[PDB]
Amino acid sequence: QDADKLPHTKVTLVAPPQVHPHEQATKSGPKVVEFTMTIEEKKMVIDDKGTTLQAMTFNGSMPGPTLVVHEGDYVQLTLVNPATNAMPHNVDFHGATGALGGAKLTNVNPGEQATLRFKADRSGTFVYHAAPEGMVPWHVVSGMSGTLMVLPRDGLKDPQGKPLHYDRAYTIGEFDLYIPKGPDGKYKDYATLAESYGDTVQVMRTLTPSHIVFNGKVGALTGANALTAKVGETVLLIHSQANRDTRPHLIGGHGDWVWETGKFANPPQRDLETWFIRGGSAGAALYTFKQPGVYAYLNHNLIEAFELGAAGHIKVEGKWNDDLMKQIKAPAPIPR
Amino acid sequence: QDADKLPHTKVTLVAPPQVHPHEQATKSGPKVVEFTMTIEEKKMVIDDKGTTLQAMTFNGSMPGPTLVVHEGDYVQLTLVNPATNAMPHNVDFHGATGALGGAKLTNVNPGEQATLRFKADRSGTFVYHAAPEGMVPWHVVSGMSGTLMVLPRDGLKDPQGKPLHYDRAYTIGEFDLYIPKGPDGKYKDYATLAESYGDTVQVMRTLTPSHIVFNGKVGALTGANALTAKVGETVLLIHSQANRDTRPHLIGGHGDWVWETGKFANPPQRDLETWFIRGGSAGAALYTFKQPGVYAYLNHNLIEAFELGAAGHIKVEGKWNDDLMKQIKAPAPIPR
Amino acid sequence: QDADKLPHTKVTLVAPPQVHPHEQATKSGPKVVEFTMTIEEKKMVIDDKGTTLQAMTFNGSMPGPTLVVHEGDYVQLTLVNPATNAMPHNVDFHGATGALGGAKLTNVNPGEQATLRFKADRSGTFVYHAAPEGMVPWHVVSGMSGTLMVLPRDGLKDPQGKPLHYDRAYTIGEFDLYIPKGPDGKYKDYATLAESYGDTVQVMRTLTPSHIVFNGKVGALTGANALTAKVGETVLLIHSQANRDTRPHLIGGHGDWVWETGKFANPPQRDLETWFIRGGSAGAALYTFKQPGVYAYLNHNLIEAFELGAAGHIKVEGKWNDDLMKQIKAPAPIPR
Ligand SMILES: [Zn+2]
Ligand SMILES: [Zn+2]
Ligand SMILES: [Zn+2]
Ligand SMILES: [Zn+2]
Ligand SMILES: [Zn+2]
Ligand SMILES: [Zn+2]
Ligand SMILES: [Zn+2]
Ligand SMILES: [Zn+2]
Ligand SMILES: [Zn+2]
Repeated sequence: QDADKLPHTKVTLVAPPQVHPHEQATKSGPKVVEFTMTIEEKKMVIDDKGTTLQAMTFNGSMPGPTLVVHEGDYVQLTLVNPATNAMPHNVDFHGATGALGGAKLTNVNPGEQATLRFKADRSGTFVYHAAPEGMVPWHVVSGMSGTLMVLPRDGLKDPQGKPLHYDRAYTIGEFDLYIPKGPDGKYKDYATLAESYGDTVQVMRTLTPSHIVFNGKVGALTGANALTAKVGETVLLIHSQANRDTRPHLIGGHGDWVWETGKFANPPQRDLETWFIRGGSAGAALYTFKQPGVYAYLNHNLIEAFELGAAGHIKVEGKWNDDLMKQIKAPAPIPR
Repeated sequence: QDADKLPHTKVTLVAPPQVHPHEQATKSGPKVVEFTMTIEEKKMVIDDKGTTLQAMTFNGSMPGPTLVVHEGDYVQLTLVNPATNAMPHNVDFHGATGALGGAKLTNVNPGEQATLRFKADRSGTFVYHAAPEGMVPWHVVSGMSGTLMVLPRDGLKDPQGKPLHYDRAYTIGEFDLYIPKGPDGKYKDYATLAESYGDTVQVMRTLTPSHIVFNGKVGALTGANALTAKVGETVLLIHSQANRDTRPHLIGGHGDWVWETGKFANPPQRDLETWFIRGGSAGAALYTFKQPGVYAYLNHNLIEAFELGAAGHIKVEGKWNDDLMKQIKAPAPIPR
Repeated sequence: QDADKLPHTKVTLVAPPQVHPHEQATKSGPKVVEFTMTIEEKKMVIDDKGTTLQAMTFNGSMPGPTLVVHEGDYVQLTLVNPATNAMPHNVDFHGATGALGGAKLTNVNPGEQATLRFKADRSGTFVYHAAPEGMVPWHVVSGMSGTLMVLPRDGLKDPQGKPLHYDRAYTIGEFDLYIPKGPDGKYKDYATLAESYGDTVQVMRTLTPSHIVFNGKVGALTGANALTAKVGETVLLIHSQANRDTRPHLIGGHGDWVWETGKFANPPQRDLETWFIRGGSAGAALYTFKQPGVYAYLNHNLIEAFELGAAGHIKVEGKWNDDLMKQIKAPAPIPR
């Protein structure tokens, strides 16, 4: 079909880690699916000792919201760069074909907006990210990425073609941050975004992040903001990393079905302990909970997880199953 | 089946790089398979210039021993933390479901033991490692990991379902070490384990290991301690890395059949030159030797292998095959 | 067949990024395919601010040329080390079986040559690299690697066994470089190759490259030296990394069919955004261009690409397709 002859629909985005309401399998034919995002540059507190980032975001969040369409839909995005921002921006969709992912067609200075349409002709989770000429890595590592999910029109399938469902989807964006320090050994705090640029590029070139965070801060997905589920529920965990490799793992769980390269026309792998998201990609895992409790979902470079920030929690309600795991003898003195 | 109604069997563990005797395909029904491991904290010499590590081990070795069961068995582990140790420990099995892999059910202070049972309901090689609250990466990088192998009850299979066998299994645990240096540029030697903690965490956060070793020391699997095989024999090479990515390679060989993500319900890949073990996982490769000689088995970041320690040897007996490789002209002067 | 009873053919190599003329599917039976390469040590300018590398090359280029054979052929290489070089060299073929990949049979001092034959019995892209005893990583990171491609005799196939073709092949070798700096913060320039050794090894052990380049220099595959193609053409992109992981990506394109582990008896994955080449391997991707313009082909650690050098261009001729991507509204003032 010709996109100019198709019906249009408008989607209201939601903030991560939620994903906007959508169908899995659908009876709908292809549509032009309209979205809007507004860029917001802002200073953000990223850890528990007051460190700040001169951040750059789509729609005020790290990651930007997840956009969901079905294969054969057209994505039509209006990208807005308000006059209160300092820098030019654009967007590169890995799900799109041509013009550097759309980056060449979406160059917006502060005070400007643009609208891009592209055919979502390949199923999968795909990164989108800013890519302004001459300062591409800086905008990405400062927060400008998220995920486009293009579902098969018949929903997700296992390697034999059997249907797979999820009850809840969550989106996790992992961000390798490069916060400079001064000669006093303290992280720098900058009054403006432009002031932070040359110091940050120097840290970037060391390839050693100061922090690695989920969803914008150490501990973002913990406490009141933990992910939630129940025994018997199947969750889809979408994981994006626009710049650097990561290795997701659910402590005390598994990836039941995982597309680590994130492309749903390929058969998934089952029973994974840890999977691998290549820098510059998004992947997806399904898991059905069988035990209650508080799980950790983390990057299994455990230094990156526990020392630098790349870890969250999932609080799961339900009945403990002693067939799967039982404490036979609690900790007690060693017999002599 | 209900584990409380099943027969029990006890396994005697052996030290790496060997793997305790086991069946591949079996006619046995499911069992409760009992194991015991005793934690040993100890100072270890890890290189040829006298550098020491304040190490932490399962059963006195790096890696801990490999535990082998079949899918549908229950693993029942007694974990002992003698009063001669300084730190609390526990164990997280990636092969297990619930309670942070069993970590929440196995918290043993010095002087204590505990017994955990879990269903091994997924086939594959899976990491196990210590994970005490608040100091998880330190115990892992100090030596506390090994592998659980859960074999399919019908043995290993290729992508078309044809049977695959091994004649010998070897287990290789690769350890990224973070040994601090003092202001004199020498590696530090500590009188106690606790003394080493804060200096080590600082090195860990740089994400740059001082050493990367197989099986506890530079050169551990060389000389008298080389792996061995013969032409015509098929070996299974189990490779674990609980914290950091690695890329195994057999110089002058291949991975005939490789499960790089380590999960036997997925079809393996064939003819690999180099495979990839995600940090936080164990994988497995089969190879049938066709040429005699001394092979190297290494991490193919060659700096990590040759400069930092991530390399071993395999000495293979048998008849040279000129059909596979022949020296046509030995080194000699260039003609003019 | 017995190689001594087969017909011989001689191939004239070409310089990267081209690949010598070859058939995909062939009616030919197996042959002994003869090649010659001459080692050249030379100082090379690797960036736009005059930094030099004391380099080591096969046939004067980084990477060495790509050698193409079909499965069941024998590769017969004459390796020449002229008396104008300073160091001993050899070659390790990951496509070969035995004698450390051929390294033990090809030890050539300056003034010597040797000839090696091996059976190419496994299909795929395979790294070859120098591996002289005691200085293996130094020769590799200084430039001594390239690719052997062993095509299936029936050409490339998709996961269902349907034929796949390419119209043009390009070879990209990615090199992590370790250029020392002096106490003045400037990169060192050395008068001889041997002078550079101890300083370079120290940088290598930090695991942080100073530069990461395609094909021997920052910008090597840009400007007049950009790759080229047309809409409707299918290209094969061969990517080698002998020492360190990389994550190839085509901006505004995809990997239509990708063998990321590089072994053609395994089914490829489709629709990839970014793929993963393990250090010590070569992989291959097919893409059919659908839009004209200048694409970037890069390592999607964007710091590694844009700050350190791991990026090239592909200039593609043809007709823009608004069905795939259209600018609906060009950048303009935000409405109030
Ligand atoms: Zn319309
Ligand atoms: Zn459900
Ligand atoms: Zn990108
Ligand atoms: Zn019992
Ligand atoms: Zn055998
Ligand atoms: Zn773990
Ligand atoms: Zn002949
Ligand atoms: Zn064509
Ligand atoms: Zn090699």
